[PDB]
Amino acid sequence: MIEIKDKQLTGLRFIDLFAGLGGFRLALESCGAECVYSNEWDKYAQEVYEMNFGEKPEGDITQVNEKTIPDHDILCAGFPCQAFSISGKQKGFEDSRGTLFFDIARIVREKKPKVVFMENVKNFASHDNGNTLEVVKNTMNELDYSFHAKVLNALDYGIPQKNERIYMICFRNDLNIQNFQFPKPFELNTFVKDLLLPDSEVEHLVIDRKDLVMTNQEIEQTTPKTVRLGIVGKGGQGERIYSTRGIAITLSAYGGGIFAKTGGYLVNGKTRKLHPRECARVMGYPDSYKVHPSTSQAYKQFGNSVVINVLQYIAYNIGSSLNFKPY
DNA sequence: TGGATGCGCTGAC
DNA sequence: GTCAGCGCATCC
Ligand SMILES: Nc1ncnc2c1ncn2[C@@H]1O[C@H](CSCC[C@H](N)C(=O)O)[C@@H](O)[C@H]1O
Repeated sequence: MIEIKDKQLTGLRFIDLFAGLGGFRLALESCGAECVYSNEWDKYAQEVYEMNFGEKPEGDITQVNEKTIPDHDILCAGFPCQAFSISGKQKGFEDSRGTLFFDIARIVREKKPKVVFMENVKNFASHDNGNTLEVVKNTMNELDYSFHAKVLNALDYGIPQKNERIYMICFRNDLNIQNFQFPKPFELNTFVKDLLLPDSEVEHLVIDRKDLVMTNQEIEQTTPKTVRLGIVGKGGQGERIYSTRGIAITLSAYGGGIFAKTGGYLVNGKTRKLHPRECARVMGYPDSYKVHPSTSQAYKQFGNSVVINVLQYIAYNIGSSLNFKPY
């Protein structure tokens, strides 16, 4: 994550829904905002969240009386994506995990914050012939909010990640916000190789599969894209090896394959998956952030997470717009 | 809502 | 045809 000198969100309160690791919290706090509520029902996510912020998030949002939620200015919510991801079955709202957005609407309808900042996977934008995004848009409009949605690729904002997500920023209409803009892309100067840990700390992640098939030659020049170098097994998810001279493939929460949830990389002649600390780094997390003691849970958590830097630029722009109040 | 890995199918070229 | 995906069902 980057340092923010002009703290555009100073004096603003926000809630961290579907908190997870608290990526939205790191991003908004870096801009000066104060978190006044967090909700996360996963046992392990609650532990790491508490480990880093000192508080246990409240559980299952579907059972929380929205009236009990503290007053806040900005509602943050990177809601469940298994039901909308290109990698899943796409049952969308038909999925028991795909109706959480309506819980968000319920809370918005009651607390009416100034801003609603949501995040979901790229496919959410086109799922069900665009009907899914349209439903969210109309719901927010009904609630008297403007709706700004755009897919941003993390590689355009200083993080070597193919992470592509749809970001939705909603402003309560009475605020008459007309200058909100998504961050403009800038040149990537950091690549996977730059965030890797020393070899001595990741020897245990090195795997030598005799069914490894190098398909492409290693590149010597860094490039802002994923560069596949080979595969193991049939080359399915978690069975693809990439160049550290390129960018990291999207992390996943329930991913499989021998290089589960991170993908495989060619590092000094060896092939290995990423270390939880490396996952944290490719997601924009500071080294000061404490990962969960279970590597399996840590991989899952970062796989579900957001790229901090991207949320930082968005948060900064949200604040920039809320502060432009000329006479 | 354990940890691990082989897998298969969709979306966007 | 190419390839990537906050995933899935199953095994212990
Ligand atoms: N009904 C529910 N109540 C509370 N949390 C829920 C929930 N259903 C799913 N979640 C949590 O929603 C999260 C969605 S992933 C969001 C991760 C978050 N942005 C962070 O930066 O990491 C998951 O951690 C999941 O455990």
